[PDB]
Amino acid sequence: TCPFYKKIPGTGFTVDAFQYGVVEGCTAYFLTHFHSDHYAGLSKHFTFPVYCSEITGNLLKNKLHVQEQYIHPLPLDTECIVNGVKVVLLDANHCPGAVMILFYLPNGTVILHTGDFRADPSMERSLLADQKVHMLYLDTTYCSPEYTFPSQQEVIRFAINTAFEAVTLNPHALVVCGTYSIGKEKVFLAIADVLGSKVGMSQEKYKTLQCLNIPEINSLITTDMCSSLVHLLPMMQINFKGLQSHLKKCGGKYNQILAFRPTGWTHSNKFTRIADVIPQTKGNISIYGIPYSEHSSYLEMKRFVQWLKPQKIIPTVNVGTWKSRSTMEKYFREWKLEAGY
Ligand code: NI
Repeated sequence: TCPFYKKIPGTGFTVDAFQYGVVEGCTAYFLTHFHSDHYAGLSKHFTFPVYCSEITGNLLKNKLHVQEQYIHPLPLDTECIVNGVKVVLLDANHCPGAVMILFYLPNGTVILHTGDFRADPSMERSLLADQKVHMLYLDTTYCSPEYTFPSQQEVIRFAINTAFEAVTLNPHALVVCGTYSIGKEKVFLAIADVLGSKVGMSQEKYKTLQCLNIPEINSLITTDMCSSLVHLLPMMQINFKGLQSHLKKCGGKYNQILAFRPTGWTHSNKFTRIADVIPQTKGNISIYGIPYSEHSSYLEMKRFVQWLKPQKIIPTVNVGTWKSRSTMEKYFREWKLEAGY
């Protein structure tokens, strides 16, 4: 059964609710982004209207085989009427094709559903600026002050400089980057660009990337692993055993691996600056964990909410325990008392 925080009151709409069977009273199913916890349940046999971004719709059609007649892509930053209700999709600064959804209810209530997002001050000048929001359905993944991490630009600077130094010292070094979903493509594209290489990967991953409307992508990626010195592998293979094994396969072309694991937050964030990050090493293999996040830090979240001044907050993440829920509700009240709304 579909939980309440996936339903939009006063509509026939649900958000990211594909794993509950036919939801009683739902006339349109919205999908915020192509991540498995959110799309769980979609397939070629789905026969209800799905509303999403263009990029999400490419992935539904080519990866899950959903039939074209049930895919309804909407442009961003554009007022659209869906089953008699005005909606707008906004960029969520999450993975490719990820959106927030603004719903303008027939009774005058305005609801923002963030999906998964990384709040940014640029959002304070979107179509959000133009009216009041009553209810906020909020990605609370990192809603606690211990969760700090650097900007995406500082992390990519660290990665490019690390990779370029290593391969200039040793032209026979291979760089490997882990992946298990869409998102974080800047990691591997930036390093390949500094090295003058395409990124090599499996056919299944090349197919996924070809659905993303990234400019000039044919110039940056390839399935010919032999011609590439940046390889993508599944995140589970980024360990000493899996990397030793991969290095065998390259036929003595390479004699060293430098590998990156873009994680979210890890507790090494509480003590160490990005400048100070060191790898784990074993022999001719080094593994860097880099804190590249596509979710808001605690401070980015707080700034967005204090700017928006919603009348009510509904968390969408960490809702399964009473301790989490009580912690989140305490921070929400702090933020409201500090800002005065
Ligand atoms: Ni996500």
